[PDB]
Amino acid sequence: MITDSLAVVLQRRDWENPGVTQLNRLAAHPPFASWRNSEEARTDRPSQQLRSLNGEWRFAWFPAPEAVPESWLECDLPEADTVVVPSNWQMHGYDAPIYTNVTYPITVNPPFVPTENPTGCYSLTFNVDESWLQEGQTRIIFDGVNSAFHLWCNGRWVGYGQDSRLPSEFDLSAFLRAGENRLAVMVLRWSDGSYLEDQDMWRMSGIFRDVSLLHKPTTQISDFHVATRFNDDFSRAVLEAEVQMCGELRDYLRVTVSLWQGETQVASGTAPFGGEIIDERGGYADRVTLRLNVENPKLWSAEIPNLYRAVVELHTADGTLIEAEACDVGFREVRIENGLLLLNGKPLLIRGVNRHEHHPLHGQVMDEQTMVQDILLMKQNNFNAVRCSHYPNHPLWYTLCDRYGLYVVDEANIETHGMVPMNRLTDDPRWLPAMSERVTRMVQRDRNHPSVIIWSLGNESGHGANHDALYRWIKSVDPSRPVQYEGGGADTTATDIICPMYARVDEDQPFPAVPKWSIKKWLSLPGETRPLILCEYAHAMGNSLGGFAKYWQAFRQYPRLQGGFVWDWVDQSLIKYDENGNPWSAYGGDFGDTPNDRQFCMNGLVFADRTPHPALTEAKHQQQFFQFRLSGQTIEVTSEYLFRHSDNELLHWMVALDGKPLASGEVPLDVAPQGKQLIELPELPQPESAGQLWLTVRVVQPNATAWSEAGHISAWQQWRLAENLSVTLPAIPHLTTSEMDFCIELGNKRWQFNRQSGFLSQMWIGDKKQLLTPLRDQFTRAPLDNDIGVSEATRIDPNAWVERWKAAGHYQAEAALLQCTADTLADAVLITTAHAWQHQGKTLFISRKTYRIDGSGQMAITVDVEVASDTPHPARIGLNCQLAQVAERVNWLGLGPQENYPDRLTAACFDRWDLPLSDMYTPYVFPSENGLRCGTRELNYGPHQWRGDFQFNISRYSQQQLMETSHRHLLHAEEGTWLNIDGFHMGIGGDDSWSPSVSAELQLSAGRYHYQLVWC
Amino acid sequence: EANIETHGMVPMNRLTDDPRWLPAMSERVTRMVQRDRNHPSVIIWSLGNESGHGANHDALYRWIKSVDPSRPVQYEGGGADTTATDIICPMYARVDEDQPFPAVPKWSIKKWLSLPGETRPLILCEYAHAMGNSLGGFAKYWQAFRQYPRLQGGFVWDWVDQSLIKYDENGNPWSAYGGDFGDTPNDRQFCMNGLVFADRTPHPAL
Amino acid sequence: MITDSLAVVLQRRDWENPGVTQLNRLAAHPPFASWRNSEEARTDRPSQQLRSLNGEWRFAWFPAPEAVPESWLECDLPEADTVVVPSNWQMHGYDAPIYTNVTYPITVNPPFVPTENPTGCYSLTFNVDESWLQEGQTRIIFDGVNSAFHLWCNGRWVGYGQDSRLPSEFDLSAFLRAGENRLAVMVLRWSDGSYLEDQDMWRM
Ligand SMILES: OC(O)[C@H]1NC[C@H](O)[C@@H]1O
Ligand SMILES: OC(O)[C@H]1NC[C@H](O)[C@@H]1O
Ligand SMILES: [Mg+2]
Ligand SMILES: [Mg+2]
Ligand SMILES: [Mg+2]
Ligand SMILES: [Mg+2]
Ligand code: NA
Ligand code: NA
Ligand code: NA
Ligand code: NA
Repeated sequence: MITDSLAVVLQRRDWENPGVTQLNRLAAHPPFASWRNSEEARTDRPSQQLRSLNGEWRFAWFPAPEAVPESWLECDLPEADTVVVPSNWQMHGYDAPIYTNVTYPITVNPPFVPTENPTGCYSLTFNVDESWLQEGQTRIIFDGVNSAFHLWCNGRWVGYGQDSRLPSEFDLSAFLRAGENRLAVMVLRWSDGSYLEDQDMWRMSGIFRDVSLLHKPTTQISDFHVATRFNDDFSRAVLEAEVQMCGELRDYLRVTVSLWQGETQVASGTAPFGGEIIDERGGYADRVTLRLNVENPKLWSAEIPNLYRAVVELHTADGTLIEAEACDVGFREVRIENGLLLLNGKPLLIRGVNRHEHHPLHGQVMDEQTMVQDILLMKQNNFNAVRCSHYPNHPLWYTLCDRYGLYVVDEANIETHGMVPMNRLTDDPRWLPAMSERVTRMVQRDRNHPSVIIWSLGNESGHGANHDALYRWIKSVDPSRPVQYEGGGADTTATDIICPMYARVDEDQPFPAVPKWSIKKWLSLPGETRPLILCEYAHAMGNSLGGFAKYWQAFRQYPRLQGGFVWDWVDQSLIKYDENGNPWSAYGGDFGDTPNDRQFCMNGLVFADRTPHPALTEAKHQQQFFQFRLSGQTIEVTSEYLFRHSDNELLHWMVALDGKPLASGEVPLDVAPQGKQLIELPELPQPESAGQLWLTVRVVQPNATAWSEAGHISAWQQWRLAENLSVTLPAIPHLTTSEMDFCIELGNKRWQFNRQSGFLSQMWIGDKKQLLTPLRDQFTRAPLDNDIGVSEATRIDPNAWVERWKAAGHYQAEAALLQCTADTLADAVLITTAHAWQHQGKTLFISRKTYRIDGSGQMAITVDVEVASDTPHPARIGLNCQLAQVAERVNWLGLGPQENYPDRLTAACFDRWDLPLSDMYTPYVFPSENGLRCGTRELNYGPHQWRGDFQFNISRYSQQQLMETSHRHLLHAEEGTWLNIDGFHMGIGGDDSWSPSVSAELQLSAGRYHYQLVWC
Repeated sequence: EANIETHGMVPMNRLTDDPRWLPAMSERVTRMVQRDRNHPSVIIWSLGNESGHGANHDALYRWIKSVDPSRPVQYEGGGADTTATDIICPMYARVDEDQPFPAVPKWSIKKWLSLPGETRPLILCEYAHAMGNSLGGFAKYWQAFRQYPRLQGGFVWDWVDQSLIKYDENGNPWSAYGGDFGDTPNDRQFCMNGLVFADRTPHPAL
Repeated sequence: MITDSLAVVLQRRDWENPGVTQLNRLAAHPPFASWRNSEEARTDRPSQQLRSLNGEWRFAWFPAPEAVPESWLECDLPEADTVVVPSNWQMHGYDAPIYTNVTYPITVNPPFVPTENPTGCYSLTFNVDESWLQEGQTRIIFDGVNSAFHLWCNGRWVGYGQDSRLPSEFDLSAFLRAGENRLAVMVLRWSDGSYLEDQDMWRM
């Protein structure tokens, strides 16, 4: 009882030693439930031998493990609270969460951690029946503890564990007692395992996954491997099951393995224990391999996730069942052949996304309802694969990916991004034991899951010799799955797939040791033969995903470009509450954590409550499984489905004339995997009116599926048809000139131009003013996250667009009135102006305008702008003003319902759209320029109408307030409505968010620009 | 050669195919390479001896090839031609006669070179077992080594007898083997396989 | 001084655990002598910074590590003999050497070894100058110990090692003192490292 004490157990300091990653922990294995009935195992009913210890626990926080009193090992602390488990303790306010990207949250001095190490003392009092203690084995299973822990059971020390993302199991058979038992668990926030856990995410701690008790017989199944081999046409498979047993070998022991396709038993095999001769000493007495033949098996894929049920029975020769286990089996073959990743003989096209386990309320505690909501949203947006960035997930995630159909990259919990250099640990043999436990225990847990098709060695840890060793371990133990790893340049000997992060389509990025070549160039470098799948691309931080269509054009054209995984799925924001209890989304330094990396945790396609960002519909369009070509009257549909026929798809088509519908119809799709269907439209309506005819098609699923509602739209496309230019041609407004203003009147309408500023300063409809701010040129935007270009908060890039714009005085440029005149035409008043924008005597821009007010009360505005070639190209070229009116609806003829930019508008459609005014603002958590719609020919708001060919955004927030506000909950609506009408608007970039990423064709570099707008 | 031999296990790779023994095994390989990599006389690394073929062998082979590409790695276990070795290095493969065991056949050295796919050199890690009055047929190996270019020799078993000195009742020393110290069970005179006696006096086979 | 005791150090039983092959052992490296003169290094003369501790040591044999009394950590046992180091203790008649080819000399039950585990308690009293302690680092280097051992320096526990054929080195800078120092080394015949050491040879 001296050796069970805290002074003894703590003094060796196992959390500051990479050579001790566990003590008395059991071997890793696939998920067990220990069914004592074969029918409960087959139907996956809940075993009575697996007890969840989740629920109310006692919890006490301590600033260091030395501060834990010795009485906690025997009795509950009076100062302890009662908390729910699983949970992170930072979500209950005991200390703060820390957001840091690359820089470690502790002092870099491995293997040591600080003396101030926050310690969470968990305890649970609970009952075990005597029947669990009279026979068999009782183990406790912690599915995830962050980041290291010692365990006591009834005041006796049991063991120690360190990987936060894999289960730790301990035998409690010698420690339990009939009646009352008490577990005490001491969780440390930091350890030497923390040096391998430097992912770009919130750093939390605690018992954040499930805790369970499992009872097994003394003679028990200890492991089982399922594999499926095929012939060349996939018409016959062999399910090879390898079972291992612990306990005492008797000759009456048998293992039966049955395969079930639903209720039909499809194959079965029985055998005594005894593997085949392995070497000179013989073979495994405690193992048996059962080979089950399967004729014409239904194949598993993400398109059709066909699953079987394998039941493994350990029984006696007289048919007495000892123990049953089971798993869902998916028949599929993953293989790289001739430079191509093949699934069931067909080359994949990976429509993937990276997904952290994140909940804005529960932190890193994952529940089945959140996982199911994520999977449906992903599949509804045409994703077919997920990368577990950057750790083994909750075990239910793989079961859900098996059932719904998503390919999965399973990734070991190793990231050492903060080291200098990045491979300082991974090239060191003294850390090879630690790293090997994080790879080998992941493969042992997850190797039976069909949805897992690729292993990953971790993320952003350079390239060391330990990576090459662990790659060869996985290839030896599990040849059925390729291994990939990005570190050290993404094409090392530790990966089977070239898997770069943020390699661009056409532009090379020649860094010194780790160049990011263009994806197209990288395939043809001499010697290179591997497929290329980006492990991260299209960094979706805020208003992003510009240039996303360029990737998908390249993926379809190049056979060895097999897709990639978008960064990333969900924003990593946390909910805080204001003084009146209103929740608001928080990021980086919002919890007092310093240093931190601010809004860089929020890179998602969806908000933290799983509401979609506008970029997600661009991804759904570019990733869609039907492609269309129009010839004249004939549509050519091509399926990108590799395995399924289009048996739940109906093609709707419509023709409209400037929003006005003219004809439409439906045709059922009937296209094979990778085939084509020709669809002949009827003789189209030839309208007499002027305007552009548009053809829109949409593929609709009439029947619901497991992941989609009835009527789900899965793909669409729009084309221009014939165009009829208008050759139809359409009292006298009075010009009253004073010294300060030009005032024009026409009936109840009046326009006033200020002669000192040169801008339209006011309009009247009757006695009602319409403008609160004048109508003035605008050359700037409230900067996006891609404009700001910061991944680490300590590093500012002078080549970023916001630094160049600020240093060039774009945000402070003052206009000088060069000319302002007025004249009376035969039927109109013409106002001519010219302004020059200057910063310290440098003329940035010149703007020449003419305002032409006719007799019908229309104001035709013509704008010609000159941009200095040595200033950085402006973010926009347009006009802005604050209208006095606040209206409920915005109606307009242009591209798409959602926010779209010139770099990201392929998913939007030309049509007449009508939305509430709050729908015209995208509430990004870090505020910025948002809500733009491009390609617009007409805009209606209140009594006003604008016509031309422009991009607009309209909101209650000025660009100045957007730039000056760090959080969206601090925004307040201004007095009127801010309108930004842009002749031209820069792209938004998004190849990455820490360097300039707008392509040169999306920049405003033409030097001279022209646009025209008609108000009324 | 790393200090790894698990000959007594059943099967021989029960530990070396187990990931829970991969840390132990890795320390025995990596600390040998770190100590000895500057020595010019060391031209080949070995992963140990008579431990079957496990996944840990393939991992530690790839570690050595990454850290020190200047030396080939060999390993005999699991049939002497696995993916854990750069050299076909069998023990007691005969010149012309095959020995077809089940999982680990000892082909004839000449036949082993021409099996389909095989391209590696062949150097016997043990051959010509010199137990007592032995080394019959030694000239047959050396005729084969000179004739076949990919037969690049081998290592005789072995140099010195492993006998220990005991003393009689009058203090006369005598050479002892196996169960001469009360150790039981033991394997008798099988420790004495040398070309020389334990006092380094040569046997006639030398 | 409770945690330096035999009852504390032994009770975790590091020799029956393949996940603990060392504790507080330094990184492996090529052979060092730390010459403070470039000409002595080039001509391979013997460095004054490398001291051989070979010679006469005190030795006591025990049938198991539990049988070691607690007073051995602080003072020499009166029953101890004086033996030369390096040496195998079976060549001094303390127990017998074992010749076995393939069959392990212990019960095959990894990672466990028998409770009857023959233990060799070595100790050495020796002097260090103050100049070694005033600055720099002092390490002890065991070039080979069969098959596993715990180490104490002046009654404080220093570490643990397991590979019998490679050097184990430990930093002794916090443990040494000017004048008289005493190392105590407890060598175990069998451990979980013995499962990887089944060569056809005498087991000593
Ligand atoms: O590998 C990923 O975790 C990192 N790459 C960029 C992304 O923002 C994240 O920090
Ligand atoms: O590998 C060697 O150690 C073994 N092969 C045969 C020889 O007698 C010895 O037992
Ligand atoms: Mg540790
Ligand atoms: Mg990182
Ligand atoms: Mg050990
Ligand atoms: Mg042997
Ligand atoms: Na492709
Ligand atoms: Na990030
Ligand atoms: Na030759
Ligand atoms: Na022998």
